[PDB]
Amino acid sequence: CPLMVKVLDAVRGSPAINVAVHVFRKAADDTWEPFASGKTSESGELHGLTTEEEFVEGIYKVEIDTKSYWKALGIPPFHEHAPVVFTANDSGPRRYTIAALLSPYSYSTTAVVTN
Amino acid sequence: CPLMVKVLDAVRGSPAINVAVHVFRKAADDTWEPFASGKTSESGELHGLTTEEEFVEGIYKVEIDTKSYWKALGIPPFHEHAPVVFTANDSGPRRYTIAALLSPYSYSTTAVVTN
Amino acid sequence: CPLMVKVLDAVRGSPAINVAVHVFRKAADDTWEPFASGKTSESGELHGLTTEEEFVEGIYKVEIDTKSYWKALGIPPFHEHAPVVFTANDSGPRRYTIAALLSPYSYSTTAVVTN
Amino acid sequence: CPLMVKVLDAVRGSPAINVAVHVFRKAADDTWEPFASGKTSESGELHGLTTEEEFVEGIYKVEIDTKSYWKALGIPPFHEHAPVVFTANDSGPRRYTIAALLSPYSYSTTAVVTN
Ligand code: NA
Ligand code: NA
Ligand code: NA
Ligand code: NA
Repeated sequence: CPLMVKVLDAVRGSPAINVAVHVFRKAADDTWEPFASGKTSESGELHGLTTEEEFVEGIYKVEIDTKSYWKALGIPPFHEHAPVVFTANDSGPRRYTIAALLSPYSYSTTAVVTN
Repeated sequence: CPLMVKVLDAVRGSPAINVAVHVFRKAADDTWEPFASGKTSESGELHGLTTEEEFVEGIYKVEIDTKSYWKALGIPPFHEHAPVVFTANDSGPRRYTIAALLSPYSYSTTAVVTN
Repeated sequence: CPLMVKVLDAVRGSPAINVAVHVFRKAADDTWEPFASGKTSESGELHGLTTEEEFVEGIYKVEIDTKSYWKALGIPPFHEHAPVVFTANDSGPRRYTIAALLSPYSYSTTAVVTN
Repeated sequence: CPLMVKVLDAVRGSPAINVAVHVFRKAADDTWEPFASGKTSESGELHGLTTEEEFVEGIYKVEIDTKSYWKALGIPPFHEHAPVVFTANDSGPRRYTIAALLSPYSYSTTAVVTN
């Protein structure tokens, strides 16, 4: 599991469940190409997006579909989604967790990179 | 104005208006002594808490009364208040802005310190 | 001034000065079209991006160039930039402040929308 | 495990390891009484603070010793610590996670309350 996503809801104080997440990788023509996707579980986590073999160095975008999450709860949202864009760099063994904390008009994201 | 407080609401995307703020300073007997207090304005800001003369070196606690704010909006919040504790003026006077962003089950705070 | 951007630095406790910001608007062909850009001032603020006349309804992306900011401080950051994507002026004109707080491996963003 | 604490470091992009955490419970005389304490593990988590039997309804303060954490890394910090104050309410089965994300001049905290 070299790439995991964890999402929390700051309004309800809970994991953000059933949040769609789309991962893209920047192609040679400078466009974003679909790479992996899924929905967060009951724990707010999304595991199994990719494998060590497929997840090569490159520029990636992890897009968290925050607007659809808030709409499913009936809460007015501001953002369309929360894109998290970064370079994956092989610097010894690494696992990347993209964590996000969501509110209707605000969010935070952190990368947790461990060996 | 050596100490300012600014509060935003992450649910409504607005300044957090009429938020009570109590400032304490740690006394020689290690207890918290009342220092200054006030309420945020229509802009979510609280100016004029203290003066350069009164704001001496010390350990301060800026307590943002988040529970009363959320209850006045009819939303039950998780926290009792948001205390922000720091040492001030240790290397001479500085201007401190304590900013906070609120949600019912979460908050963030940052300090902007200028010379 | 219907669109303002404010950026703070969470490591130094200061405004994030000279941060490049690029604003795009989604065109009819679903591509991102350049709309406005600028750099934050000594206060960490970017004013005068657009006018009430030019800032029509649409989907906008406010891309904060966090990587160049951290690299100019000699700190390698995790993200390429911090894109903030939202629909604007859907229920008539509003004043939007996009605020962001930066750390090398994390950032937070909030929107303050006023009428 | 009815009360857990999880702490992340936004500068290094890692779990915040070996962070001291002190939990207090408000006594009848309105003072804070020590209740439980520990240090976050290699995963940034602190498990086993209390038991279902001891963790009754009441007002609690979870104080994260952020200044000692940053000092151990040699990074200049602003806050003395990050106190998180809340009422524990029995409203069916509940587990409380106090999560925090730390930067030298800023932090965020969220409560994740699950059944
Ligand atoms: Na994976
Ligand atoms: Na003042
Ligand atoms: Na403008
Ligand atoms: Na426990």
